[PDB]
Amino acid sequence: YQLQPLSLDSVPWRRQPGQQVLWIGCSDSGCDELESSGLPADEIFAYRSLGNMMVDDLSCKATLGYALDSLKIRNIVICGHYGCHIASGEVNAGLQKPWSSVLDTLRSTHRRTLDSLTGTERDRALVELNVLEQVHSLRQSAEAAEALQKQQLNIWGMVYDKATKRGYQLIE
Amino acid sequence: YQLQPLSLDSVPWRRQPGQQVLWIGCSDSGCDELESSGLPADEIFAYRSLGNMMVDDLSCKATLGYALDSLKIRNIVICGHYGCHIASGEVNAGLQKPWSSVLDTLRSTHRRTLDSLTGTERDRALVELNVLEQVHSLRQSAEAAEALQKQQLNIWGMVYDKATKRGYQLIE
Ligand SMILES: [Zn+2]
Ligand SMILES: [Zn+2]
Repeated sequence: YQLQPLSLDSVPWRRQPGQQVLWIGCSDSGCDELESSGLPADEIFAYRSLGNMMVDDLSCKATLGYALDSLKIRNIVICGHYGCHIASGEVNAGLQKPWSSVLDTLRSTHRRTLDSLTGTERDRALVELNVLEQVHSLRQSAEAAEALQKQQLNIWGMVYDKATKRGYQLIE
Repeated sequence: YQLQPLSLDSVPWRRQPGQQVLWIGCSDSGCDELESSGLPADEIFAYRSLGNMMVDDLSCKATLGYALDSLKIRNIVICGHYGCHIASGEVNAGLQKPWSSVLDTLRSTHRRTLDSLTGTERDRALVELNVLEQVHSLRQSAEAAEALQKQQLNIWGMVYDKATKRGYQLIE
């Protein structure tokens, strides 16, 4: 995959004004990330969760369903953020399954990549890898797969950098 | 309950700086509400969900658990917002259980209060009643109940008014 800086006036999830976007962000990020969204507040329907993840739970299924069925949303953005405390390091005792399982799988699946980086760069790669895995897994849901096959849904990944105050799209 | 305007310089969930607060807000609200929180961004750990509800699922349990166990959070705020589409009299077909069941139960449990009220007033009451019920329910979570018994947790309710850019605490 590659990282492309967003231009706020041409974002892939706002090819036209006045539509709502489901924005999946992290609980230890904050409102600064939406300043990099290219979206006005009235176009943001935000689900803010542990590690900007969607897992196999009632909350994630009902939120996606409301967005697709009630709001007729055609764009989802999964926004990770550098410096995340959840998508970081090797372990966190207070983080339950399946959130902890998803991170453990990224750490094992990408052990070669992660081992070639040190500390801070390693956490940054985990944030990017989590965004890519969340986007891929959300496309593989029965409800998203049907919508994608009709060309009525796009799912996008980006990472917000609080140091540059910029978002970066994951192209891959 | 009664409604009390917030004083930004003396909020119940910030009797001291530099602690994190778990902020439970609604997906169809937005970042404007945190301008009325009395909290700087660095002190906000935000779960943003359908109807600012916590339902009995893995996401509620894990989010609360992480906040109590990993972040050692001593304050929770449930923030409703006037104009909410979810906590309203409009019953949308695409809202799943148990969110739809919580609202059904509010409408029946508070039928006396609600039945004397026209649309706009009824919807503002339903926003306030949802916040109160969410605060009451969350104190009966086993993890919250243990912390309250040690005087190591407070759960607070408020409602944000986008029109006036003001918050109101629910005083029980
Ligand atoms: Zn995070
Ligand atoms: Zn709402």
